[PDB]
Amino acid sequence: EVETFAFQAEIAQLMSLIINTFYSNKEIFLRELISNSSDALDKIRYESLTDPSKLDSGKELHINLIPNKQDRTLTIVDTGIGMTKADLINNLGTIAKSGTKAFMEALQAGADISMIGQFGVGFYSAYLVAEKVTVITKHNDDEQYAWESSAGGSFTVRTDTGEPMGRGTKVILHLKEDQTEYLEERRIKEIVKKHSQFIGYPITLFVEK
Ligand SMILES: Brc1cnc(-n2cccn2)nc1
Repeated sequence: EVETFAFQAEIAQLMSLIINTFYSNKEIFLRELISNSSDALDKIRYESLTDPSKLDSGKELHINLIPNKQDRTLTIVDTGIGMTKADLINNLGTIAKSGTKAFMEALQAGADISMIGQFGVGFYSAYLVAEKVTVITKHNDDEQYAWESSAGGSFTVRTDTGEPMGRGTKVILHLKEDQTEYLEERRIKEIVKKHSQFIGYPITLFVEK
């Protein structure tokens, strides 16, 4: 069963802006997504200090980077707190509404896209390089869900039936045909050693057969 939703008007506008604006420094998407995953890991770690049973769904706190040249996908896997169905449908869009509006005022005030994470909406920078984004997430207090959107004002949420994750978030970037450089090993190594050397968790780059 798949439910389709509409993006709240403001982030429907931000996403079209990101997709349609000619902007060459597209590599900052990896910094933001890794930065988001690091925030997700910080959250589950802080909760475990007052409740070690929260790590029963997995103790390893790390981030994995998985390119796939055949499928033309770059997957980012963290073992952070994960996300609930209310997070994917309402809660985050409500916290982001002010950041989206503020980010768009700043874009006219001279600021460029690279500062998107400063407004707490850096996840949508994925659409700089991805035509479709699929998110598999698992929170301690919810089932496993699958989130997907190809921009255009709508997204879908369904109960995932594939391989269980235990706990964490998996962001699958179905890359644009001209953005395949982000599937190359030395390119990903450069972005991580230029944008995210000071992340407090291991960042493993899965290299291909
Ligand atoms: Br899936 C998914 C959906 N929305 C978001 N955000 C909204 C504002 C900031 N992040 N993150 C992940």
